[PDB]
Amino acid sequence: KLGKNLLLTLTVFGVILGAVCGGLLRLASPIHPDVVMLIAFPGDILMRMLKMLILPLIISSLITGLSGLDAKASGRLGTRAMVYYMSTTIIAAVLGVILVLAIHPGNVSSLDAFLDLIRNLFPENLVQACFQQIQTVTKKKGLEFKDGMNVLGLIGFFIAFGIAMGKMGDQAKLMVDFFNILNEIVMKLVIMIMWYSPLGIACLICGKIIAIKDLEVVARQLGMYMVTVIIGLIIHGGIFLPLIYFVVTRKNPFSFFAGIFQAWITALGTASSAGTLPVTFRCLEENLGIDKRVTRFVLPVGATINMDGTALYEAVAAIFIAQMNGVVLDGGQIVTVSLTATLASVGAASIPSAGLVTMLLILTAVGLPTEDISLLVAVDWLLDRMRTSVNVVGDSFGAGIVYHLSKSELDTIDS
Amino acid sequence: KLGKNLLLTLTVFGVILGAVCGGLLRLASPIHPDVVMLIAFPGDILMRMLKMLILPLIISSLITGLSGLDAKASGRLGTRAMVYYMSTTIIAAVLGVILVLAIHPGNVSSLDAFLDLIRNLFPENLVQACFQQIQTVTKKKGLEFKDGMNVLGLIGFFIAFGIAMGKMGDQAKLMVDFFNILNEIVMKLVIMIMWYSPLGIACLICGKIIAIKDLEVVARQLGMYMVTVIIGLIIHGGIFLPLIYFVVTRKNPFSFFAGIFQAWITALGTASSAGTLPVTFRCLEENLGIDKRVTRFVLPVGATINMDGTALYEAVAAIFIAQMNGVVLDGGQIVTVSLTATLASVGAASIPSAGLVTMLLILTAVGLPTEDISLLVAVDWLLDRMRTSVNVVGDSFGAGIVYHLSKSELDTIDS
Amino acid sequence: KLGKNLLLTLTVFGVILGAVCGGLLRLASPIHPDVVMLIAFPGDILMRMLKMLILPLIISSLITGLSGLDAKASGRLGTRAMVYYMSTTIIAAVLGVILVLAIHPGNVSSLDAFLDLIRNLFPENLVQACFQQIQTVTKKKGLEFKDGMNVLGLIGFFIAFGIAMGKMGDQAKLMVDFFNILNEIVMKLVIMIMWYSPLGIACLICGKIIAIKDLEVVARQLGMYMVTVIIGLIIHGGIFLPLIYFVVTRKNPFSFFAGIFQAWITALGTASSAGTLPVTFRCLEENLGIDKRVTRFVLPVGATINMDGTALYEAVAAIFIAQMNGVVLDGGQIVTVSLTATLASVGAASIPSAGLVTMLLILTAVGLPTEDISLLVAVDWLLDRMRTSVNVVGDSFGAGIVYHLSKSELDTIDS
Ligand SMILES: CCCCCCCCCCCCCCCCCC(=O)OC[C@H](COP(=O)(O)O)OC(=O)CCCCCCCCCCCCCCCCC
Ligand SMILES: CCCCCCCCCCCCCCCCCC(=O)OC[C@H](COP(=O)(O)O)OC(=O)CCCCCCCCCCCCCCCCC
Ligand SMILES: CCCCCCCCCCCCCCCCCC(=O)OC[C@H](COP(=O)(O)O)OC(=O)CCCCCCCCCCCCCCCCC
Ligand SMILES: COc1ccc2[nH]c(=O)c([C@H](c3nnnn3CCc3ccccc3)N3CCN(C4CCCCC4)CC3)cc2c1
Ligand SMILES: COc1ccc2[nH]c(=O)c([C@H](c3nnnn3CCc3ccccc3)N3CCN(C4CCCCC4)CC3)cc2c1
Ligand SMILES: COc1ccc2[nH]c(=O)c([C@H](c3nnnn3CCc3ccccc3)N3CCN(C4CCCCC4)CC3)cc2c1
Ligand SMILES: CC(C)CCC[C@@H](C)[C@H]1CC[C@H]2[C@@H]3CC=C4C[C@@H](O)CC[C@]4(C)[C@H]3CC[C@]12C
Ligand SMILES: CC(C)CCC[C@@H](C)[C@H]1CC[C@H]2[C@@H]3CC=C4C[C@@H](O)CC[C@]4(C)[C@H]3CC[C@]12C
Ligand SMILES: CC(C)CCC[C@@H](C)[C@H]1CC[C@H]2[C@@H]3CC=C4C[C@@H](O)CC[C@]4(C)[C@H]3CC[C@]12C
Repeated sequence: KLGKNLLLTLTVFGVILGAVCGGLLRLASPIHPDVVMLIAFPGDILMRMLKMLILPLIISSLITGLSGLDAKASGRLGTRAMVYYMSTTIIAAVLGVILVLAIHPGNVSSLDAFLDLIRNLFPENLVQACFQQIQTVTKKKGLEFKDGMNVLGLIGFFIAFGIAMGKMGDQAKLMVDFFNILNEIVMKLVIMIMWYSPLGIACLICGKIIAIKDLEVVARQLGMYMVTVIIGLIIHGGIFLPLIYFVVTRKNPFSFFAGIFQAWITALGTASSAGTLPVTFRCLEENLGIDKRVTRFVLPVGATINMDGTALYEAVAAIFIAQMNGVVLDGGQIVTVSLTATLASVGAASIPSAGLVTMLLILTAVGLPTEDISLLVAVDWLLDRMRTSVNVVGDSFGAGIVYHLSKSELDTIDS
Repeated sequence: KLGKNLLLTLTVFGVILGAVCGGLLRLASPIHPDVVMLIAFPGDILMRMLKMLILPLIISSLITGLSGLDAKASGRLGTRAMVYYMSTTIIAAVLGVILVLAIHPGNVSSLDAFLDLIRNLFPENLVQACFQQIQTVTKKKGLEFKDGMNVLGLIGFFIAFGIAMGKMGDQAKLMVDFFNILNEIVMKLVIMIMWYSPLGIACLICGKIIAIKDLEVVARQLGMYMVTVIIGLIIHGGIFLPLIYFVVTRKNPFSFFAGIFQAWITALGTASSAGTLPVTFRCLEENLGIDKRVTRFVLPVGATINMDGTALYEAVAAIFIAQMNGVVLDGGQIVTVSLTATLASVGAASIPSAGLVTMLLILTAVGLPTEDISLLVAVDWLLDRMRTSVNVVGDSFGAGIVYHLSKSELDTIDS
Repeated sequence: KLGKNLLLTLTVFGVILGAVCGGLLRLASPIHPDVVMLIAFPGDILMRMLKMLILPLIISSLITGLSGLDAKASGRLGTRAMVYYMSTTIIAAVLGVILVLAIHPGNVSSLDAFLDLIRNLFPENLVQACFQQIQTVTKKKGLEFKDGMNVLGLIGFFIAFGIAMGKMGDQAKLMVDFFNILNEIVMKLVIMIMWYSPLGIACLICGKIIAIKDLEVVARQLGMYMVTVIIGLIIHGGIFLPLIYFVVTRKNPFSFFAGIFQAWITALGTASSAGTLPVTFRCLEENLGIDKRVTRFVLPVGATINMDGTALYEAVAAIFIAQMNGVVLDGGQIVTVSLTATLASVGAASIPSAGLVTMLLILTAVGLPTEDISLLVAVDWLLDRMRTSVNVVGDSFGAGIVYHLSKSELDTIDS
């Protein structure tokens, strides 16, 4: 383990170097602010270089993922799996938003805000939604343009685009190959910047540690943040999933919880939703007698497009950062956070600590200071390893639920 | 006819429901204006959702239509048909603009305005012409940017694009198939919104009926509007087409008018330029002895890209709406209306009442309030059925004129 | 030569007509300024019509040129030729900028300007870099948006795009053919406007001659400009290339200079880097005994993507025009001029006087008045014919240098 996972070693060296350089330069002096910005400048280069690559990334991944990979699944298993997967993620995101508003760390009318949301959902002109959002000002009222991206309009129009390409069928094969080429090129350009990343994260940690003005209250609210995400994760993966199992299936949930309770240990141990599939296959198809005809369809897709924990942690860590810089949020933006939590949970998957890459979608959707993500990155070496456990549990309970809903269908397709 | 044409029944129910809800709520009270906007809100959603789909619609239809469908017609019949078709539409649009300025319902220098037009025709930067127009302000003068789309610059550049793709030939077959795929996808997404449409048109009729402040003067100017479009249609389809026949052909026009005078009845009866082709083929190739070698080329394309009536009605109903809200127009915009009347007549064709879809190109070109189109939609159940008659007559007279211009060419290609 | 090169004859007639019309109308009267703008208006139409075609031209030429034409050259000859070609052009551009700042014709902090440059190099949102640049204003400081294109961000991102398409290999053949089609279409649309060009250049010469307010001081600084570019060309093609030859090769440079000294005469005579290849092949492969295995790779590509003279003349004629209208330039823009001199030298090649087409990239990168290029176009009939000589010499010295660096490689690939 000395030379393997070279990027992990480099990020550890970067965080350690940035922490000790902060510990030197904070005890150095009251610093001139422009040399502080000059020191934090590689972090700003990393943030601007990564926000460069969410416009072709959304556009390419939405049309590669939707049309071309929904192509003729099982007629009932596909829609049941998709209903469960877009149900539990939305429920987890609403639970995360409710918890981070209730605990409250980090210490126009509402009807016009929700009309503002519905107006921003359907964009007027397309190129005037790649960089400008419509908002409502006072005097009567009028509607003008604030800066910042409009993520909801693009995701709405391109979801309608991908679905309308799926129903054309075999005629459109000069387009899905084009967008697969575009997605592969954009992903290689993301790999380049993620190889550059640790020198950016070191300077950003230094820039957020030197100019922080207090070394205690930030640690207090960070501990409060970790308390919030732990309590949200345990209330979801303890109450909300076995209740959904018990309402529909009318079976005892702990008897299902036994085999996943032995798989859950290595799920915590390896922190990957992709690493635990050879374990959970031997767990699920043997310890509970689940049919082979449904697990090969509902588990490997469930390890990718269904991660409740990376919705909970993401939608809590957005409104934490909003409640650090004083920017209170209204109902025209809480729905944006709770929807792009769903639309940013399904993207970045199958890897340890992928919540610190797909956060940059939400941190530009709601219109927030993007350059404060480093106060997350020091406290995620303990947080991801239990988040992946709920990512595993949310796939296993769906593998139970779809199988109990379609046992009759499997038996009538037998004979 | 009870269940057939389901969208027509739903639009009738929507207009009737919106009219009776206006007749209730106007006699209800002086209404608070924000609940009036809340009631009219689905109409605003329909308008913004339809202005979402004119940027890929123009871009896709211009390059699907030009390069790929001009591919090797007859060498003389094609250019003669195109000269006649882009002649009579421009003449009809100028006649409509002149009539609606003369009757005048709805009760910077000019040289700098025309320089402003020529500057907006050739756009400086392409992405700064999808959402911003260049205008000239006072103090010396200077040139700055007003908001609103620039339709003329995009239509100019993409017409040059489609023509420059037509002259490349067989090399570019990885592009025209791409844009055919894009056009089919955008047309299916238009079909979705036109299925949503009647619930939008009902709420927009309610929002324009409640806040109208007078129930008599608007009906007076609407009757004046119907008078203007009827007088323009009769002066065009009575004088201007037989004069063009009589100058070139030196033949009596009523003898040509006999067979189209019996086809004209079912042309008024069915209100479609596509429904009258099996009638007008039996009329034209038999009652006048027109050659089969030219009618199969000049009639079915003439039923699509040559509709003088949907230029006249369109270019009158734009400057009516401009003269309702007081916005007087100058020569930097009258040319925009009279040119996009031509470039919006050739697009939306072969259907009853297609002038209430392609109006939204002109209503965003000239920079007008788009949300007042519903005062057209109550008075078009009587206006379209005679407009399609002139659409038929404008194809039949061209079928006569091109045949008389190329009778010698047909006889010398015989032997 | 009476009817051949018809565009050259038309440009000569246009320049002569514009000069004599200036010589009449300057001795006519103090002119009203708006009819002066009306006379100069076709030149403004030509400038806006040509700035229309640098956004698809950069995007198409960068991905046609990079991926698809670097495909498996020689493993060492390719990188040695590319190192020499991107070395001498950058050295020539820095020498040109230094000379035009030193002679000085035409009579925020710097650290924040260079941070502004690094911020504009990596663009935040892509569509907000096709028309808007980020700049830093005072009060603390803040960062806002000035108008004007951002050329460096697009060239950076699309260079990374073309390189990341080159490493994918055979999978992406539905993209490079698409962008070859786009490049051919955009080049035909450039051919159309270059056929329109002389009527534009005549009116622009009239508009810059009538409103010039002095007939002597402009000629004095134009003579100073010609002095600057001649002195820069002679110091480069006399000192800097034989020094680079003599440091590495340790051979006498005049013995190499003999055969190119007889080729140099017809290089001055025909003013084309494409016309002198049959001469320089017989010169180089015979008079110096250079191997056939390297000249067929390093000469015909060197006649296209390596022109030091069209970097020197270009990067001097940009900062001349900046120093005519008083607009002094700082270090946030001098790097932009000296980099887009390199990235605009490699594009427009193999033709007499191609520096008056690719100038319009730099004249919109630095944010300058584009409509003053005509004071170049009267004094380039004497300047291009010696510029092409240095274009030839810069290829011949590289053909010597790469051959001496790889003589051992050629001998070990022999046996
Ligand atoms: C640094 C920047 C980071 C930004 C992160 C962006 C990541 C992507 C965010 C966008 C999310 C969507 C991308 C596409 C899905 C992931 C890509 C993928 O590989 O999928 C694998 C997966 C196929 O798996 P594979 O075969 O293993 O590739 O794709 C799917 O089958 C599911 C795709 C779902 C698409 C998202 C749906 C969200 C909206 C839910 C509503 C659905 C329509 C409702 C209609 C109205 C009611 C009738
Ligand atoms: C809700 C939004 C509604 C917006 C409505 C937009 C509808 C399209 C508006 C844009 C109009 C152009 C679209 C393309 C034509 C219609 C599409 C089509 O199906 O065509 C069928 C037709 C082929 O018929 P088919 O074979 O039955 O499909 O296409 C044509 O052959 C004619 C295309 C004409 C294109 C418009 C020309 C207008 C400019 C006239 C000047 C011509 C060049 C002059 C050069 C300078 C002088 C030398
Ligand atoms: C009116 C508007 C005028 C505007 C003028 C724009 C003209 C193009 C300007 C953009 C210049 C780039 C265009 C592409 C090259 C010319 C096109 C062409 O035909 O090439 C022929 C040539 C192939 O020749 P052929 O086979 O005869 O076509 O292409 C090449 O092989 C060289 C292409 C070089 C591309 C430019 C490189 C400049 C950046 C240098 C850094 C390189 C990466 C460093 C990586 C970091 C360090 C590891
Ligand atoms: C769909 O949109 C998104 C959004 C955010 C994203 N974040 C990411 O990390 C990645 C990821 C990556 N990117 N950078 N490094 N890795 C891995 C580390 C590594 C790279 C090279 C050598 C050794 C280790 N790739 C690169 C390669 N992976 C491999 C997949 C199996 C397990 C790890 C290796 C996956 C995909 C994709 C991604 C896609
Ligand atoms: C080129 O750019 C444009 C601009 C404006 C446009 N307006 C439109 O109406 C349409 C039209 C449509 N769209 N929505 N409904 N229809 C028909 C009603 C219907 C639909 C489904 C079931 C029963 C009835 N389509 C849909 C299908 N048509 C069919 C064509 C033969 C006659 C009617 C049916 C034509 C094309 C295209 C169009 C294209
Ligand atoms: C890569 O980006 C760029 C940037 C700036 C550019 N400037 C240009 O001049 C051209 C050039 C052109 N364009 N217009 N005229 N020519 C030639 C004059 C001519 C045309 C027709 C008949 C007789 C003479 N073409 C057109 C055709 N050439 C031919 C090539 C061999 C020598 C001359 C003829 C070259 C390419 C391309 C170009 C590409
Ligand atoms: C928010 C910005 C700074 C991105 C976060 C930067 C760092 C911390 C992120 C970006 C990409 C991530 C890496 C992506 C891939 C792997 C391979 C896996 O086997 C171990 C984790 C590891 C090594 C991740 C560790 C954390 C990581 C290096
Ligand atoms: C003004 C805006 C809202 C667009 C107009 C909305 C409604 C009235 C328009 C849009 C599309 C139109 C329909 C398009 C297609 C058909 C099929 C035809 O056989 C009967 C008419 C009918 C059913 C049209 C009726 C009017 C229509 C429904
Ligand atoms: C600043 C704008 C107007 C560009 C300059 C306009 C004129 C002077 C430019 C544009 C294109 C140029 C031409 C491009 C091609 C050729 C063919 C070559 O065998 C002789 C030179 C000649 C004829 C060039 C002469 C100068 C030229 C005509």
